[PDB]
Formats: sequence, C-alpha cells, structure tokens
Amino acid sequence: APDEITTAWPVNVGPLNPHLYTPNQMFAQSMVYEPLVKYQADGSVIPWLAKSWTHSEDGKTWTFTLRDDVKFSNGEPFDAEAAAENFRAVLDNRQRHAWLELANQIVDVKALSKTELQITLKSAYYPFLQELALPRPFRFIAPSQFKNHETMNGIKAPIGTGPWILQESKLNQYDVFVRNENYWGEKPAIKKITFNVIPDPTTRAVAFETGDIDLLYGNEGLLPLDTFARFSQNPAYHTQLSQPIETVMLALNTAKAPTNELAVREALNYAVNKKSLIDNALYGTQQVADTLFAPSVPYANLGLKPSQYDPQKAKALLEKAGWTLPAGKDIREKNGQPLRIELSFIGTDALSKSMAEIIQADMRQIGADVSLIGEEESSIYARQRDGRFGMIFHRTWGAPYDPHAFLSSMRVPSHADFQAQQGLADKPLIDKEIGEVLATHDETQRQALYRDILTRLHDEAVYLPISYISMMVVSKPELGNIPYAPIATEIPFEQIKPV
Ligand SMILES: O=C(O)CC[C@@H](CC(=O)O)C(=O)O
Repeated sequence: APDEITTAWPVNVGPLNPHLYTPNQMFAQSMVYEPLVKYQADGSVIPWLAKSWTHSEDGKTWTFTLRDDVKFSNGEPFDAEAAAENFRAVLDNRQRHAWLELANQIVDVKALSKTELQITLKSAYYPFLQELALPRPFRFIAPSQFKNHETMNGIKAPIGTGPWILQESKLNQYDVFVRNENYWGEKPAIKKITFNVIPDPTTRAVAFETGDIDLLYGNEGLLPLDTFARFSQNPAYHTQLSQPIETVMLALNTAKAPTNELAVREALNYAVNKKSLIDNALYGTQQVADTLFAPSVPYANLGLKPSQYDPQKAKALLEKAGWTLPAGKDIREKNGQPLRIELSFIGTDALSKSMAEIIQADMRQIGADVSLIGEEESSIYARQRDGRFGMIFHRTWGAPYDPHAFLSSMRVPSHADFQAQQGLADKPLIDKEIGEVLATHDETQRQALYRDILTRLHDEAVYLPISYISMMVVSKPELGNIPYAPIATEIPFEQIKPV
C-alpha cells in the first residue's frame, strides 16, 4: 500500500479540538483544520479560506472574501456564519487565549454576505494576518459540533475543511487519518496515515528498523541521538537534521530564593559547561545557545555578551553575594541556609534527566546543591503557572512565534515565563515594552524595543540558554526528501510524494 504510510508519535492526537491546547497535538490540529490566511516561509502570507480581503483606511476593520467552493468535511458548508461562530466560540474563552495578543484585540466579528466576513479590532494590529495563520485557536470546526454553543467545554466530532480526516482514534495505540476526498485544494498523494503511539525513543528506533514505520518526524527527542547518528550512516535509511528552529534552556525563578538573587543566577550561568553538556547529552548533534534567541532570529542579532564556562568566576560572584563555605561542608550557606535549588523536569524524559544530572554535578562544583524533581508532565506544566520551581527546562516555539508571540506570552500570568520574571524590578517595564513592540508600525521603534527587552531579560540572567535544537527525520528512501513546514509545529504530510 504506497498510497498509505505509517508513522509514530509519543502520544495520541487528542480530541482535535481546534480551539484548545493540551493535549491537542498541534501538527494534528493543523492536519484537520485550516486558517483564513496561510503562512509563508518568506514570513508573508497568501490567501487560503479567505479568497482575498479588504481593510478600513484606519486599519481597524477588515472584511474577508471567503471561498464559496469549500465544503466542510461532513458535506456541510463553510461560510462566514460558521466562521463568525468559531471566532465567537474562541473568544468566549478569550481569557486563556490571552497569550496571543490577537485574542484580546478582536472587538467583534459578524457575518455580512453569505461569504463576506468583517473583523474590527481595537487597533490597527500589524500581527493580525500572520497571527490568524497560526495552527490555533483561529482555525475552524463545523458549528454543528459544539457542546451547546461552546467549544471551550468540548466539541462533538473533529470535523474541518483540512485534507485529512481523523477516521479513527484508539487510546494508547494509534490514530488514523484518511485523505479528505472532498477537499477544496490539491489532492494529497497519500490517502491514509497511521500514527502509532510509542512513548520510548529507543522503541521508536526499533519500530522503524522492523520496516513497519515509514517515517519519523519530530525534534531532538525523536529517537536516541547516537542511534540517529548510526542511522544517518546507513545506506538503506534516510535521515535529515534541519537547521535550528527554537532554543531550549532553563528558566530561573527570580521571584524565589535563592534564584531571587542576580548573583546566584549569573553564577549558575558561568558554572555550566554547555559544550560538554551538548556533546555528551545531545551527541554533538545540536548547537550551543548563548542567548534566549539565536542571532538569526529577526530582531535578535543584538551583540549580547555570552556567559562562558568559568567555575572560577562562578564561585567568586557567589561568595561576594554572601554565600560562603562552612567548615566541613561542600555546599554554601547564607545566614544559615544552604544554597539549595530544585530543578523540575519530566521524570520520564531521558533527555531532560541527562542534562539535569550534568547540570546538577556542574553546580555542585560551585557550592550549590540542586535537587532533581522528575515528575509527571501534568505536575510540571502545573508548577509553571503556579511558579513552584527553582530552575525549569523550557523552550521557545520556532517560527513564526519567535520572537513576537513568545514575548507577548511573557505578559500573561498564566505561564512559566511570566512566573520566572515575576521577581524582577524590570517586569512592569518589560511587559510595557512588549505591548509596545506589538503595537508599533515603525521598524526602527520596533528594533529598539526588542533590543531593550531582550537585553534586560539577558542581563538580568532570567534564563540559562543551553542549545538551539533541530528537527530530525528518519524515513524509508522511497518517500524521497521530507519537506519542512514554514510553521515549525506542523508536519507537511500533503507534500510527501511516495513511489
Ligand atoms: O499552541 C499554541 O499555539 C501555543 C501554546 C503554547 C503554550 C500556551 O500559550 O498555552 C506552547 O506551549 O507552544
């Protein structure tokens, strides 16, 4: 069966609720639901569901001209009314979509013609279109699929206008998608796709080796990085390491002891040996990260000073900061307390645990005792809102979120970044400039803003950049080159031309 292919994923696709996050896997959501406008690599956008559009001279009111020849998955019709209903459906939950400034920007939406769609915003929002193209929450599910007239409280059956229809899902085993025969665009060469739920990376590797897996698409965690290196040397397989897409780092808690002290945060930076960590835990397959964003990220090439591995400098800062060594002890104490710091991570994540132990051992050489708290992913995401952490693995989102959406998110008190930045005297001002960066049409004002924000976050040592990671692919040679989607979180299955 060429028309058909099997792949893998650590967890099920989820309910495929277009307007909800966890556990709805993004790539999947992007398979079923579509946007009015679609994101391009050049950073621009092309018309999609919205055939073309028009805007008020004052740029606050927008009117899109939808496609008529577009039928929802279940034969139903896609029109301005369903659209308005989705937006409305989404906005009824605006509070949680607070991270995406477009959310708290939509004044209201209403249906003009059967195909005319009018959107008015509080302001002439320049990130309007690029933010509609996102995988969520402004995608569309048939109105005839709510739990009342609400999607925030669940949906009926995941039906959209995508080219892929979730034909079947079975907890802990697989998720099946079939080609949507009544799609409005080009016909996807693959007719069926099957995702095998396989948590372990080593298992995913063997799974591929049996011949039962056509492809493996994911990030640094896909399969063990050394096996991937053996795999790329194998004539019968095919592998690919994309260039960096986002950065992984630790987030230090400024609003909590002892990470409430700039000295301790700076010292934590000079104590970790990135390379040794990278070469040893990531198998030299990814690259070292000095700043929150790589210099190749628009607006981020700021010449920020990299903190180099320097145990020497490390313990010197720490002591001047009042954390001295007591007779007969390896760990530093201040006014009675030891320099203990807890590091939370997904206990069942082989990668996090490794960098964890390395970091732990690195810190111990400067008199700091870090405790590893490997926990359920649910408790981890919990401590991120709660702010119950000392240090915490965290990562950016790749294009097109980085850097504007990811910054926007820092303002919302419902996330790790906000939480970690809390105890910063700069915070109020930083959030002020993020809203301003999202608000100015002047490129030079924008350049300066990103500079001020990113320089503060950097100088105040909020994070401990570790590495810029890549997307990897392992596939059967018959599938040819596996393309990358402009949106970092999507998998371009429709482009895969088998044999
Ligand atoms: O799914 C998205 O579009 C953004 C979700 C984001 C976390 C959040 O803001 O709740 C993330 O973890 O990437």
